[PDB]
Amino acid sequence: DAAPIKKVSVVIPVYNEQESLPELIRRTTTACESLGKAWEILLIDDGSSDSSAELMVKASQEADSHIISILLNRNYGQHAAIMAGFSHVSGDLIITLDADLQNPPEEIPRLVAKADEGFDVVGTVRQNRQDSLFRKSASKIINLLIQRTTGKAMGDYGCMLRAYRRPIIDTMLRCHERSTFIPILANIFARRATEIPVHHAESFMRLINLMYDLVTCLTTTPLRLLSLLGSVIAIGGFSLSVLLIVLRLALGPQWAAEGVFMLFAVLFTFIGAQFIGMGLLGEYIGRIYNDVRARPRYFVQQVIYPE
Amino acid sequence: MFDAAPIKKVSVVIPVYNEQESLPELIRRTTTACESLGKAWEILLIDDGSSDSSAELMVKASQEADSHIISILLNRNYGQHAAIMAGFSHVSGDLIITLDADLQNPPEEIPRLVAKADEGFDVVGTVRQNRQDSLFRKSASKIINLLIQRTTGKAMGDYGCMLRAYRRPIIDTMLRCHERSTFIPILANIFARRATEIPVHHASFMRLINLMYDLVTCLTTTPLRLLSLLGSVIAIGGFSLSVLLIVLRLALGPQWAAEGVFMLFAVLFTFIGAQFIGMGLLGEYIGRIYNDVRARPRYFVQQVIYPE
Amino acid sequence: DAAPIKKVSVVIPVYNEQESLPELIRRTTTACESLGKAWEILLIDDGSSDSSAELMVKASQEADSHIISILLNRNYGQHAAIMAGFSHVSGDLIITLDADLQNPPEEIPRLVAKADEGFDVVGTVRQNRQDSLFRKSASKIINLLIQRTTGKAMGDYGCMLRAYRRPIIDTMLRCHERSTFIPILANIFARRATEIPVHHAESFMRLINLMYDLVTCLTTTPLRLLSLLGSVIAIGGFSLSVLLIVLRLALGPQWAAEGVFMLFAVLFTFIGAQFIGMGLLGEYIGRIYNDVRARPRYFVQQVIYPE
Amino acid sequence: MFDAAPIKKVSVVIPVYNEQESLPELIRRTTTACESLGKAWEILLIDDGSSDSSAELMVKASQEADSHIISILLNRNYGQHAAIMAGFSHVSGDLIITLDADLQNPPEEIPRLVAKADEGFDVVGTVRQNRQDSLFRKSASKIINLLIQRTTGKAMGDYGCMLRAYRRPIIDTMLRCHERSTFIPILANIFARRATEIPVHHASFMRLINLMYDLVTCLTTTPLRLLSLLGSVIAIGGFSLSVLLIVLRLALGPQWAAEGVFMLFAVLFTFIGAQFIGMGLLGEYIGRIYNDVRARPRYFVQQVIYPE
Repeated sequence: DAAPIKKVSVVIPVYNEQESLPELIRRTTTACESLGKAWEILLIDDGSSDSSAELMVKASQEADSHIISILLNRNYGQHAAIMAGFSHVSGDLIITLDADLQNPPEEIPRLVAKADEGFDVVGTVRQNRQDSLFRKSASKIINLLIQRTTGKAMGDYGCMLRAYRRPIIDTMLRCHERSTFIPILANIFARRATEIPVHHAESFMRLINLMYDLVTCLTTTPLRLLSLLGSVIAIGGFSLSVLLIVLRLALGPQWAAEGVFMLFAVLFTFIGAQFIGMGLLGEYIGRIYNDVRARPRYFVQQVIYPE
Repeated sequence: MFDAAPIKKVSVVIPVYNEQESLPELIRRTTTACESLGKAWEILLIDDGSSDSSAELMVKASQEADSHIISILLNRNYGQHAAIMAGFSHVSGDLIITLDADLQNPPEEIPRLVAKADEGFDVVGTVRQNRQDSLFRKSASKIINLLIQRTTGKAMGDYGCMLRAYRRPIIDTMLRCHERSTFIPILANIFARRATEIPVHHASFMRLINLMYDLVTCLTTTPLRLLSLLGSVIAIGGFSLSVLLIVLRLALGPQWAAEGVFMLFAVLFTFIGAQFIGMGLLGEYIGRIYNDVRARPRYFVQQVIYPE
Repeated sequence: DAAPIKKVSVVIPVYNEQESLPELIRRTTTACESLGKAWEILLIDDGSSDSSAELMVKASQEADSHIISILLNRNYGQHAAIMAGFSHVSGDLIITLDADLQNPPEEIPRLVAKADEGFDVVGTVRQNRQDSLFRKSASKIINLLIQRTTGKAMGDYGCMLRAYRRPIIDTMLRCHERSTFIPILANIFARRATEIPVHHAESFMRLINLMYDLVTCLTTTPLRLLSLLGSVIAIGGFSLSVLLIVLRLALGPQWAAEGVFMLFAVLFTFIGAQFIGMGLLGEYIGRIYNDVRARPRYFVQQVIYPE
Repeated sequence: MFDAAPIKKVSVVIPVYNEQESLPELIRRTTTACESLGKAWEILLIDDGSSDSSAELMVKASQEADSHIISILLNRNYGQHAAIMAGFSHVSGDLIITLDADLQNPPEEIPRLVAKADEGFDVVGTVRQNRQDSLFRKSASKIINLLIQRTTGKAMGDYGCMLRAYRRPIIDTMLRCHERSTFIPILANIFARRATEIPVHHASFMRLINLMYDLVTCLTTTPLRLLSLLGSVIAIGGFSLSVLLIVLRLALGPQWAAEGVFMLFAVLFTFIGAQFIGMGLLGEYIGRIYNDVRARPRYFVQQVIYPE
């Protein structure tokens, strides 16, 4: 059971897209007109160096237009532009769309219908996605990680053609997390989420940076793993210490030498102590990071009090 | 302080996760025990996003005529702690009993807790007897008991079983704590005036390390303090020895093996001590931050008397 | 310029003082009556095991009495009892007093007069304090640390006979800091603070714990010192590494040996790297700790706009 | 984006701390420069808890007939940054100029900044020419310039002098940042659209380390990331070498010196790598916490156009 959707706000972050902006505006206008609802398109200029801002202003200033141009003084990123657009939306359902026509605007009605069934978040999965197998492995491993963390299974993450209900946008704006990935945050705050299949027209350090960013946004489990591996390495260090100095010194004084072995067996327990301390610091940092975000402890779905 | 309020209603909180195999037997036994109590009772079954037909059984049990069962369905799995907290958020009785859903703790022990809660105890835990296990696990349980005794003061031995009784003020105070992934019995013992235990008869190493890491955050906010002391002596000797071998002895003190090797030893130990002191300072500041962010309530006011 | 003081609330944390409550209540009642203002005494029972709670209740239930008894279900500490009392005060000026008659209640009027001059906080310094010289060393070093940190010079800290204005109490209750020492917090939030001299009737691990607690509450300077000393130790480690293996290897191969010197000069640079990393973590932790507390950046005392 | 607003009022912010020796000359020179500007002007003198008679001089200057001086007195010392922020909280002009109170930067350079701010620059910094110092200090200044160029993008060379010009929107955005003990020019460059510098002619190693530690928090939130990579290689080799010396070679591979010594060597670098990776993970989580707690504004909206 969900409130009926009366207005759709399309948020499009624009950055140096002067050659695609007219076609995007025309296609998005046609798609939104083919809805039978109040609609508006929020174009956000992320400090474009080209004539994108002039085209946005001309589109906004046209006769009987539904386009809102939000100009940022400089470049801030897709996330900051999308949140700036979220801060100015007025519709019941907010659709995030690519500005480079990778995701066709004609898929917009299909999302809206799916949002009418009572889904807070309606993601899209791109069919027949052709790319390197390494990115495919990354896609499946991040899918499994998000499924185990947030519960709601999310497939394609690079496609930001998504639908959110207004309460989800309001919660995300009022949330204590700032740099977190918006689809992940929506899945975290979603009551009911789903996905639909869509058809898409078209380094290595960046991939590792994205992996670290997503793992840190989702869970603190890696901190617990660090603590556990630190405990294990510390136990190994104490075992090597007792084995090397205490036993082999009693067995062979000359064999275990005078210089190198014994006091560095003593060194090995100090590295174990350092690992245990770092694990305790990690535990406390994880608790702090969980508490500051103040994500909901649970969502009750239905309570069935008897007669 | 002013004695204890009489117990009029008992709320049983049972977190359920994929327990369709034993759910009917659990419901029947818990209903029989609560009917034998002789007070108003209710059973809060919480579905923690079960994949099986547990939710359907809970709905059928709640919808049955003249039933005292409340079904709380969660959209997905959040864990036993989150399900128990969700159940706490919906209780209405004076005494709240947490019970296992896998029939490890027999529901027929419920009256014995309630009678103990009638003596004026805020928390009534259970300790399992005839528990056969490794002596190592028993030693671990005993040392955890001793640590919690030293920390919270209240006498509370066994934490393996979650069959426990809390008074409504303790539950209300715990609900005001927005800590995520805490340990419920420790939090109860923090705000409890008089806690006790009763004996019950029930039917790896990485786990112990995980439990120790979980409990250490709940018990104290600054373990690394001790490490700083352990660092300081390693620094002081690491300095006191170092100069003593050269600053006193240049040409008279090459000694039998090597003075340079023992300088490597001493300066390395001094660096180890400095590293320990740094970790202690980091821990101090992190503990302060954690205590401020946790925002746990500082006290529980029992009664305020205003003059006429 | 300050608002006039019309009501005085005395907050007295009580813990196992059943032999002191009658005399303390009588003397505090006489002192508060000798004021010509509305007064009230908040006695807080910190889970006393003796008959203290019964005496507090009898005092509160007497004819035309001004005593409020706040009973805590168990022991929580002097700080928690004082904050519980602060949560229930109603007067303009709040006076914290010892329950064991160490600070005579007859000093209460002298504080109130000093609070009438327009001071937010009026502390007391104990004269002719006879004790071990080591406590004197601790007293002066903590005085200098508090003076350099909070600006307002504060002497005796063990004497909690203090006066606070109601806005200071409200700010302390609404503050984000929880376990901080109350006189230090009052000096931090005070606009104008002062001290008056008073006459008082009468291990080692605890002292170092209190030193660590006060240093951590006041400043993050020790974190910067840790970073600086870590940088210095790291530079020393790199210097020792280059000196011991790189140079002495080329000078004497047999003299500098094979096992113990070379590889472990290589160890020394990793020790320095660990120190630098720990210092950088400390810098970020200090920034977090400063930002979460959200202490005021400045207090403007007077603005003198021209004609 | 839509060109730049005209400049109608200039506010000069001067943090004062025990500067009674040069305060009258500074006031006279700044008044002359601002009168020569040809716009509405005001001088905000901020007394940062001076122990000398600086406050009395500022009060006399503010109380003088037909004076454009605003005296803001602070009860105690809070630092130059807090005094400058307090001055920012009271400005009313379109362009805000921060100026040294010790006459290191001549006030006669004020018009040259304003004219540059008339070309449409949000931030107009100053770089000092004919600056004679150690080549080491010059290299430090240049590498800091390069790091800030790579981080914030805006071209901003010299940060030693605080003689700078900011547009009112930049000051307003900076006031919405509740960060404590940040670096003001870096924060301005973060929100600035077009920043520039002009040349001016002005009249230890622990310091450099302190400045680097101060700037590293403002520039990035996760330096330790790189250390984690440096750890990972030390781990992988620390593993790859270790087994290769024994798991391949038991009796054929004692080798010339010692296989056990090289085992201690290899497992030691394995532990060092693990420690680096742990410090990297701690840094990642601490950086996330710091970024969330800082709550810096994510963007500055320049104009919103609504359709008719």
